Amino acid sequence: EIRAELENMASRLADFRGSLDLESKEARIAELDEQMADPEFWNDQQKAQTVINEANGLKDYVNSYKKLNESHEELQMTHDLLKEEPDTDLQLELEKELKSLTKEFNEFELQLLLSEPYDKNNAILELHPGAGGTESQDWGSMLLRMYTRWGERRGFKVETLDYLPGDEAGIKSVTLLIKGHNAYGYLKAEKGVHRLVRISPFDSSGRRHTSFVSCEVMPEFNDEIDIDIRTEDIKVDTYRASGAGGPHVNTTDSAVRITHLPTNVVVTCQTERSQIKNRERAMKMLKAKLYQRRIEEQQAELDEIRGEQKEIGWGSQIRSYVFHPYSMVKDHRTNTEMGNVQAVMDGDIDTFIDAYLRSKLS
RNA sequence: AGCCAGGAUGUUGGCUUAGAAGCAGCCAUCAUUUAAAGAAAGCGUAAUAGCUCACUGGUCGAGUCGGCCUGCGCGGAAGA
RNA sequence: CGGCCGCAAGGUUAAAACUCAAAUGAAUUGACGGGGGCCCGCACAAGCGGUGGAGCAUGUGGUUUAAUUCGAUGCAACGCGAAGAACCUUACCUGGUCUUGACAUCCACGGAAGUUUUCAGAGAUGAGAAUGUGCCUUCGGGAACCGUGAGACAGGUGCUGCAUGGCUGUCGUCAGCUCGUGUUGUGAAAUGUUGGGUUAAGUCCCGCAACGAGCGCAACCCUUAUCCUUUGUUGCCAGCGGUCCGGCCGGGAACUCAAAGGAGACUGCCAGUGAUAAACUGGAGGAAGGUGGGGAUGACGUCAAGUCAUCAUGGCCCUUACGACCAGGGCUACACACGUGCUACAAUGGCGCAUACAAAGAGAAGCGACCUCGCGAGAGCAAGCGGACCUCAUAAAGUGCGUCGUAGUCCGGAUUGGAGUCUGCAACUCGACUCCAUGAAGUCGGAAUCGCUAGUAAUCGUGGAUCAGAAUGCCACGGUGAAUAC
RNA sequence: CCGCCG
RNA sequence: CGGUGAUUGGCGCAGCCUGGUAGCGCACUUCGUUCGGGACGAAGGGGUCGGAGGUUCGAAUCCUCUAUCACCGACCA
Repeated sequence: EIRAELENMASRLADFRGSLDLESKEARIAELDEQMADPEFWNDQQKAQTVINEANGLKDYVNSYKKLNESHEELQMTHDLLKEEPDTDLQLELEKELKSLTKEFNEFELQLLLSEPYDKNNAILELHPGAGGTESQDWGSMLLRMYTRWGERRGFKVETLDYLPGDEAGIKSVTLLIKGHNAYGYLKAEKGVHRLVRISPFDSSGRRHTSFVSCEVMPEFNDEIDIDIRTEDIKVDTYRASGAGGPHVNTTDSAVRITHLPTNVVVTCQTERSQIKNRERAMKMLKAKLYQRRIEEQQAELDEIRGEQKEIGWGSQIRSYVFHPYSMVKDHRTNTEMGNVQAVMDGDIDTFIDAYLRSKLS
């Protein structure tokens, strides 16, 4: 009730003892605080202004881990005294002490694991059954079940934007929307195909069926926050339009060209018998491509997201779910494994996500 | 108004920091000597450092310096 | 593509790269056909009663959970393993504990073992405190266990039934499946096994490049239906005597019955049909007539079907833990879906009173008369019985009378409150039964679907296994008892 | 009469 | 720009015009059929009518603007 939280914090701190590699960090701090005593490195500011920032950025972790370790040990000795001298007055305060320590610890994890930009977003996850018939469809439905059982246990909202069933069994496609606070910061660990080795119940011979379901998971934006541009120079021009068959070429100028300093957007409106409505409709066709290029840059960023690490041969294959011969779930980037596959398929991929972020943080 | 001095205390404190010291900040934002001095108003320093300012004494030899109401002017004020 | 020809459609002549390791022909065996012939099976038809609607019981899927252990999961999983989960079982979860260990063998050491009582603890455990200290004798010394230490090991309901054995389902109790020798074909193969009849049957007869054989079919086995011989109890009472009229007692061995041993039924006989055949139809007789009824009996194989969780087992893997011990919980959760059942919706019925007729089985920490007490479940005292003797044990539908008079009603009996009984350390999660009270849905069930050919379906009760307690399931038993098959 | 697929 | 006519289930359309009274087909859900899938049956759910404000006891419906959508005209010099 108290000592189990200490015994689990002692395992959760070695996660960051390995995932930070603290001896390298204190060696870096030691080789900075020996050389920054001489004033020649802080003479010209253009190196020391980044050197003090890097020194503080490593100093943050090499104080925070030792602070969490000392606040672990001073409660460990206190609980050993409570299991040694039975102070029920100290056992009243130790529960609030453990509550405050867990409130600090999971907050610290949320600091250092999630420095990436699109971690606050809602992870639009998407499953494709890879290749084949009704076993790779069933594996897509099993992965759907595991991800919804993780999202609702996490308290997130699974919206299921798109869906497509399988013909006999399984699914053929699904596109979810996982409304959550740190949704993409957790579901970064799901990019890549999943491998399922089992015996197909849709078989008859009992062949071991190995199956591959691809999972592409993006962060969503739904931003749609763009109104005007006017803080730059909207270089406009009024000129006689390119036309015949009227009094425009004889008398007056109606056409409106608009030129922008952002990305050189130039728009012409020339065919409405009055210059003023050409300005108004040229403003409409200003926004009618400013929003379009906004979608182009959103799509161009997200295409880099969906093409970050899609070149490694077998390293794109993570998460082997062995069912039939020996029943183990293994991750092929972090090298961790859980032998109870049913608790994994019921949605306890939390360890496989924390090991992923703890590996990619180092 | 000038000119000459002084313009100092426990004192660098609890933090953002290898250190934030009267002036990148948020609190404490005061007790001493006096004729007076803000754990300081400004420049300046990575910060300290320097430099002035408030304020206070000496020469000086009398009117000064701001705010309101008004009269008349000034700039704003470039075309074939 | 180029040439020639053509009004055109196009014809004729005619490549290459690339690509694959085959494409193709004829024949053989199977399988398949919305090809053909013949034949069959509750297959359809002819009927009867259901399931799907309702409420509950049980199992499964999902969902939930700390865990809802594991397995089967078209037919051929889903009242299945489980012939019975409160603890145990239990394999699962949470917490507390142990490590050569709960269970084995070996080594060394100390003590007989054993019995009683207290403290702490949820208990496992640890601390104790007394009694005891048997038979050997090399009587330092052993058989017996206890306790400790060390390690070979032990342990695993951990994995793989797609490494296996054994056991099982299945097509299917369907009538097939093969072989030896011979002959035929270059060969795969074929023939036998096909054909005419016939049969429940590759059953039999006849023919025939086949001749034979084997596993199957049939019979041999159990049971049931009739009779006879023996024996006559704790079973029976036909004839006599008494009877308190109860086979109750003398008696009897008749009969029912009990069991052992035989007989009987084989198309045997008759007639007709049919190849002078097998057989088929009909009749006599007989208790039974055409394998009399029912069972057991499961061919070569099929499904890499099921089970490594009954056991055994090759190989992996854990080994101060995936092993071991305990307490509590869970296996019984509940937006929902399915399977299999029980109870109903009533008048061919409900209730009240009276009254008749069974079979089969179980029983010694067991079945438990009588009598008393209790409305009752039951309780007390307590016979008899290791059982043709005693007990379970009242069969109920049935019949006679009365009443209800078609209403959600004297139908239904779920759900819930209160009071209890018993089992077991213990009935909260979660037992069964009783009493009082309550009185839900339900008024005959959509598409769809199941079983059954005669003592069958339908309905009615009884008993057993498992089991301290805990069947609406399973396995057996008798009562009444059909409709229909053109 | 209608009877597609694996 | 105005003129003119529409926004009803997840989709395509009704209903509006006449003030009370939202349905059709597909699709979805469950059950059935099937070795399974489709097809086919049998049950069942489905929207508070673009938004806002008035008329009235009452508005999806009658007006009023605001948004969106499509058609028509935007002329002569």
